[PDB]
Amino acid sequence: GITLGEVFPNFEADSTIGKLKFHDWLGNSWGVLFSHPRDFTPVSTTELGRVIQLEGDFKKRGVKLIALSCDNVADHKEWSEDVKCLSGVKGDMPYPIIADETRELAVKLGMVDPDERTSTGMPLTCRAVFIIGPDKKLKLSILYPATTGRNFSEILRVIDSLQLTAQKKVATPADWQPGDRCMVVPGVSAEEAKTLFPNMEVKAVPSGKGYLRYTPQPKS
Amino acid sequence: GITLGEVFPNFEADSTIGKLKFHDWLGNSWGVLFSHPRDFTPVSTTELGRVIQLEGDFKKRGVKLIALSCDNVADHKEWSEDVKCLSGVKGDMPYPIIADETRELAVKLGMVDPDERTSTGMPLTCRAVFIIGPDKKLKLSILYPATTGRNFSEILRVIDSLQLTAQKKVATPADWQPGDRCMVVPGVSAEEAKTLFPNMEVKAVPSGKGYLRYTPQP
Repeated sequence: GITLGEVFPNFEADSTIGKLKFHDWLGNSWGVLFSHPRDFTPVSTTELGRVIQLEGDFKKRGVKLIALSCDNVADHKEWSEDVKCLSGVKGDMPYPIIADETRELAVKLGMVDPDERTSTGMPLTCRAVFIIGPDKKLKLSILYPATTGRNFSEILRVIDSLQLTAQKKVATPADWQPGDRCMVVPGVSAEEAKTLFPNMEVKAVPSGKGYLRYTPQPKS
Repeated sequence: GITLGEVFPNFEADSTIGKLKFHDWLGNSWGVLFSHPRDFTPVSTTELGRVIQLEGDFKKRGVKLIALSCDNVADHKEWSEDVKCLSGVKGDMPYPIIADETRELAVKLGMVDPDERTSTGMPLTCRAVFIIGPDKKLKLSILYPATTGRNFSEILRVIDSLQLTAQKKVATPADWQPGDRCMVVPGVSAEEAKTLFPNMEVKAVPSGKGYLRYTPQP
């Protein structure tokens, strides 16, 4: 498995765009690696089709996308035509799909599905998502099972939070949406906040402590 | 770390309700164990306050809630009054808070924060969520960092998916909400589907295969 802040493995894999080396492919960019259990299955088709629908939202944010299952590249290419169809978007696939036929990555990344195996007994991946920073470190992960399709709007929401809080001394509260007020992080002194967050609100709480500090979302 | 379908550790820990052994505390119930980096911090307050606001939503689904940080129980109790205040909901805390001061749970569960440490240099937890079935197995997890508050509506959404898909031969598509059409799992034969899913629709795809099969939610 991979924990937050670890350097993502600089793996070599085959894909729909040929062989790649992950750190080279990603470069100095934010990235999202996401897996699915099997090509030619229904939820998986809805998910990759949704990602096509959202490709511009990821592109606007400088976020490179890459898919993964344990199927082979020929199956990815054929199935990709079904994905395009369901997406309702015409044009070439906007992201590569990695072929993890040896299950090396499924195991390394702690992403084996609990229930779904091939008829021949081979493991398969779950519906994992890994958000990787330009420093190649894991910033956020989810592990959803085969039964449960993902919410890619939540993935966009957390990307917005991660990119903002990388740059500014804020953290995003429960259910934050871009443009909503943020919290000033505990490490910022009152003296520093005078300049940095001149409209900051310190909300009084029963403990009498001074940590509950809101500010408008900074420009970033 | 813990992978999906692993039996969750039957840990012994202190908490705001006293000593607990996790499997015994959970019993024959769905559960949601969720962590936060530190008591008396703002995002964390908003999150734990939001879970109080949602406690009725979790209860109606038969889901027990339990929180966790590496702080002590005295701090948990004191800070809980701030959480209650923020929540706008009067009354006793509706879930316990575990004290993981040894960091054994932080490390075992793969939930150490990448950035936040104590001033004394010690690890802290991130904003993890673990959804555990009645069989004590891990069904779904998320690992969010300290910087990024969670969406507990999404947690409710996936509970609904997990609970439905445990009982019926369906899987929930991208962005599914309760009431939306589901997908018939590949394993179900056309013949079985005549009975089980009489209003199933098969959508034609370029590959010509028959797997894109929708059904109203059972």
